Amino acid sequence: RGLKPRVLWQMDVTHVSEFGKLKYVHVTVDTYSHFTFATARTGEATKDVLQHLAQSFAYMGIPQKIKTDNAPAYVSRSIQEFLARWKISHVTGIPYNPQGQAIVERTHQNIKAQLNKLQKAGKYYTPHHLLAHALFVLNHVNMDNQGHTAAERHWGPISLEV
Repeated sequence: RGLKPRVLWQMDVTHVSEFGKLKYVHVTVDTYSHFTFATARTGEATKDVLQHLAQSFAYMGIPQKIKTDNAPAYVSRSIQEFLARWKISHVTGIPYNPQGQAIVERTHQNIKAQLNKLQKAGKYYTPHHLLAHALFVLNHVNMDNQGHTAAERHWGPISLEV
């Protein structure tokens, strides 16, 4: 499935207070597969967002469209120039539009629910390891009513992660 462009992604930053200086959890979710890539970062400025976006492409493929909030980090010249490199349409979308971010919002909640189980583990591991564990459960262990994981829905037989 990774041999074709993806359609729409939502991306947003949520805060995980328990991660301290790494509280800025950037989240990318594919709205078809619900496959999710998240990173714990030291900020949520344009530079941090672009790093996360680049890593998202490596991990998940390339969308035709990405929807974000219209915070300054997302509407900078740097952002527009960046997405154009992959010919990605940026939709900051419209206010009063919960359905333009509902999936990424549920995804934040799902991630935080997994992270809540890992507070004991947080004594011995960094946020990067905890987040990775949480994502592995969400992407590769949880199954939908048809018995498929988000990774199966996203990749089929073969992952093309770079």
